[PDB]
Amino acid sequence: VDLDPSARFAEYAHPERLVSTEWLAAHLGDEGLVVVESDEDVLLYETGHIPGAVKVDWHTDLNDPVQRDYIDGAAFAALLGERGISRDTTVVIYGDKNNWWAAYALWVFTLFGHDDVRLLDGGRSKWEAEGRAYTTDAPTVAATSYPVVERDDSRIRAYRDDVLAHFGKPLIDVRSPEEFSGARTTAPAYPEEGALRAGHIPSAQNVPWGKAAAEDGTFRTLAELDALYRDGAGLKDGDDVVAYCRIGERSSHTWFVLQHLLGFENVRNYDGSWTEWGSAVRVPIVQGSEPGEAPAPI
Amino acid sequence: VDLDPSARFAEYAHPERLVSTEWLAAHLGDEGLVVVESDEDVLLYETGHIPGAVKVDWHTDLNDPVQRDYIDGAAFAALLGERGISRDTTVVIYGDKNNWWAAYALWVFTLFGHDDVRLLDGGRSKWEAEGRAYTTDAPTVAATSYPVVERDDSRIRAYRDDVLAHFGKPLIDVRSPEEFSGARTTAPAYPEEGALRAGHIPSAQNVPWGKAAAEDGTFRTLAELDALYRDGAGLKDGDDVVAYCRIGERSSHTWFVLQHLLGFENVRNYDGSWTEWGSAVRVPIVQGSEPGEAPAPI
Repeated sequence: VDLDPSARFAEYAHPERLVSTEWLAAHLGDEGLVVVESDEDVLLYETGHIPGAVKVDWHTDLNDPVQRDYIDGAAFAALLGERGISRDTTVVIYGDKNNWWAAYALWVFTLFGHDDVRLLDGGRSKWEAEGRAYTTDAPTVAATSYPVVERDDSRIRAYRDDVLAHFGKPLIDVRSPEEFSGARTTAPAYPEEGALRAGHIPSAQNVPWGKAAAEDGTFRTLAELDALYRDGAGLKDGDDVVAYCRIGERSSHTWFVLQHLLGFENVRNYDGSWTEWGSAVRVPIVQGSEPGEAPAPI
Repeated sequence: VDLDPSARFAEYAHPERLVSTEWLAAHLGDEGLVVVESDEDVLLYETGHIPGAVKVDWHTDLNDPVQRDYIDGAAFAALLGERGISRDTTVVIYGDKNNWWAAYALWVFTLFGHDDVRLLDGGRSKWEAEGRAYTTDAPTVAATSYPVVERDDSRIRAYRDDVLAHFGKPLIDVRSPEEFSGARTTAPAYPEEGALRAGHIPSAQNVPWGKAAAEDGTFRTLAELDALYRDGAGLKDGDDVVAYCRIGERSSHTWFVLQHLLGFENVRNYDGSWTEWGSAVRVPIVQGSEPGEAPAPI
């Protein structure tokens, strides 16, 4: 299944990671293509979704049911086969909130080493605004076989003890400035994603995740994104960059911007994020909207 | 300042760690004695407190104001000097909820290597029930000098990574059975001490902390405590025992039972507790009222 030649994506480091609404519309039904809805609000799928599209539910499908971790490769294989996805399938993911969760799903696929995963620029917003068709029909899929591969946390995921040893290397905190400063422990809309303590990781640069998206829901031009991350947050070629929100689901979008649109080679998602960090014992915290000086590597 | 010869304390491993209401009443005003109120409800002090008694407020006095850790030895020295406590002072601590917080304060003193700290058996309850006098007078204290010593976390405190390496060695979870089982993430009365996930550390034995206390607020007889911890939770001589609640403040009472009343030589408080554990990434959790099989040391 082919690539989108849109001049807009061509400036980006990995244009192959993006498809337009017009490309996907032209490609609906193609053999080798499966469309996945990945929404923060999992109930949107049933309101209307892109024809042939399947749903991944972050509450039930992507997380261990009891323990705080992503599923293993057996459960991932059963998830993807049930949805007619094979190892070689081109997967295009779109969803609500400007592909916030679409990016998170893309990130989980990458842990499992699925190569051809792509975001539908503008997600549900831009499909809806261009008046393209939804269906409420439960799509009908022939089950396939998907290989059982071991999950790879090496390249794109950061644990707590990795972030403690990271000081002197750049940190992006993608949370509202009020959470950044420690004025709130969490966003108003998410009381259940609070922590004991308030502030940010010392030396973290506040880049709320929404700034990487235009009003239409598409990713900003490379130049605008260069302004934000290179000039604004002080990232340069070779930097080992860790991004964090409250939960890893919410820091996946920025991960995707840094790794696939700006082409930073070493980009890790700290999924523990503030829900872990603000409840952990004897981990560095500062308050105020100043990044802060980093302490000694722990 | 002398020891309480009460026959009741004499069976305990460290009788010197306990004083009765009748002993303290006989000893009020003695040079070398300072009484400390340590309450979960810090406002009780102002309702009426033991004459000459000072207050330690766990919200403001014992914790770093921003970061999740206990104060350092400079702030501890200033706390104790301000209250007329010198290195050689006998400190007797009492408070509400059957000395729940009194034990927590005793635990913080021990981190700072203060030797003669003692609990008033029965705390505020038993002082009140025997109709002994309170005052609402802000007591008046000559400031003393207290040495600056480095805080010792080696002997009585456990961090997360210590508990991950602890499997195959005994764990006491002192939380309500409903939190133990994962039916609730927290106790009804403490919504702000929840976690993302619910259950207990696999192989942990549920011994709610209240069972070590009689209805009067005194510690149970050694035999009753032997029933609970030795027979019930399967502790034997030489065991490295870690106890945990939601926060370390609440697991200090049990620590004090295991270390000073039963005389277990190696007893650590995991202060991170469930607020840390139930929000940490990729740490073992089980549900149900069965302890569970331990996994491999992490």
